[PDB]
Amino acid sequence: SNAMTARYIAIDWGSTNLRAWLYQGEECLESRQSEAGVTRLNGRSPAAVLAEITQHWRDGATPVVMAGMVGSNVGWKIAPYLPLPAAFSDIGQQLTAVGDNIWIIPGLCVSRDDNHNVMRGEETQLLGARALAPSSVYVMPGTHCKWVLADRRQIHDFRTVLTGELHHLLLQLSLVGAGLPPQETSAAAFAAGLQRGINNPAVLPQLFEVRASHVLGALPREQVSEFLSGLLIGAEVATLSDTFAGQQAISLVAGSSLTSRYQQAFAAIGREVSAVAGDTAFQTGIRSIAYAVAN
Amino acid sequence: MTARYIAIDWGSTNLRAWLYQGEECLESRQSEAGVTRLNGRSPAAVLAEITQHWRDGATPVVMAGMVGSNVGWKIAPYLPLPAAFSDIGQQLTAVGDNIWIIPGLCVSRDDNHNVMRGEETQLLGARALAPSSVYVMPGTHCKWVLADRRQIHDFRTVLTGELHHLLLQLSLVGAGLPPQETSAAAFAAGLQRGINNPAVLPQLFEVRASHVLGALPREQVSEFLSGLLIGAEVATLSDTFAGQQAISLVAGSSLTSRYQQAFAAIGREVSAVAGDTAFQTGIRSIAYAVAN
Repeated sequence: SNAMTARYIAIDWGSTNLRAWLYQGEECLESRQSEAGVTRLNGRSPAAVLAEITQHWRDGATPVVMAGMVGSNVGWKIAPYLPLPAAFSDIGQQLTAVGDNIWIIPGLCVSRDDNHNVMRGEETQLLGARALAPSSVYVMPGTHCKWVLADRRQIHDFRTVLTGELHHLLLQLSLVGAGLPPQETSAAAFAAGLQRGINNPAVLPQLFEVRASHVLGALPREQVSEFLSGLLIGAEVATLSDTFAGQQAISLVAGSSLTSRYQQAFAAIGREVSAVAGDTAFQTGIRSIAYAVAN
Repeated sequence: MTARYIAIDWGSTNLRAWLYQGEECLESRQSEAGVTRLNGRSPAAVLAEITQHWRDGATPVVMAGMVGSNVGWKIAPYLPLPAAFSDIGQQLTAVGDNIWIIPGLCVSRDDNHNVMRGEETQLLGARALAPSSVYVMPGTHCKWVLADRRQIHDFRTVLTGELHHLLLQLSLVGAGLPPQETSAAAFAAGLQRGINNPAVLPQLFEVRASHVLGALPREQVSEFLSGLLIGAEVATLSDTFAGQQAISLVAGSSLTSRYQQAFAAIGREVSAVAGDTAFQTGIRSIAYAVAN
């Protein structure tokens, strides 16, 4: 029978935001959002919150497929990590059942002497990127950036870099950014940071120099955020690029602003990327799981 | 035969003062009136109160730290490097009669922008008490200094203490952890990981993954992270600040121990001097140059 005529509900349930979509095939019939992330439920059960946000959408036959922190230990029910290497096709065959045709997508893990790593949520965008922009290497930037090695059937390995988080920590909570004025866009400061980070993957001494540079007048006070961003992204790409080698274009999975920052970083070290929007990758990935459940 | 002087360490949140006659500390005092917590008092009034009954015509006050920053009493501009160790006591900033502020140091060239204010005074002490070509001064902001017998040539700063605190207590790494415990083993393991990964950025998240997956006890995260950051620091800078003489490590007793272990893991000798002893010997050498 034809899965494209099947209704399904896609959920992305984070620690602080909840997004829900009702789909029929590639048609998004309705979408809803709530501030009721899993650590912000304000005393309600996850089951009650899901029923509220899917009100008038449910009808017995319609599966609910959920990604993200809803399957963590602070979520509804633990969906245990799948250890790597794992087939792309394992994800959709290993869903955690929470009752009544409601399913949680598990994250992925790696556990060996030289690599301990987890992801939860990004596997769903990965599945989408595998359909939309296949590669041996996927880079998925954000607060935490995932770099993933895969072939056409299996996900082999990944690493995580705290780029967005560290930018936040350094600019807004640390002495590096203390006392700065409102921050402005600067293509030149970003480009200069990028060059500095690319040449200093062993980046630790460079962090304080961002502050000293603005104190001594070599970096305008309004351009610190942009310089810091370039430094961290540059150091990230120089650290991992030769370890995530590939003839094929890295497939870069992110929103449009951050895509173009990483494209610029990759161009400064001579690497080609194919870009796929994070939201498109998410929905294509979720859909692949919903079609398995409705098969 | 020996100099009478008053030594001040005046930080953002704390003030300490000592009356000395040569090496004899006659009296010490402390106050919560850091230069950002004056509570509407003038710095001059805070200093008058803390030096009450100590003052005479011939007794200079020598002050280090944030008192000489742009949020302090009066700016003691940074001395650009290279500078002779002896240049520091000849370029004090006067704020009043025989009251002097010690200036920090800076470097400003294409591949190095750096500042310090406070640590130069410890450095002057360490130059007398454990001379070396390389001084490492750990803390919130670790200073690594290159110098010869006469001149301070260069320095770098690593935010080891600040980054440790932020990543443990202000970020998703240490979110959800129980109270943290001492662990020689977790520190030693972090050290090995950091020494082998100076390009440390991917390793930071793996500390959190390590505890999620049961490879690192939830209560030993602080210790592992400490080893990781210190190990990465030392592997980043050791070959750049090379030298045959023992690195002169200037720190309190906890950090001294961590850094000794970090340097021993990469085969590098260390001569330790306590940071408080270094500070006092440093301030003393300046007071003696003022008294003349």
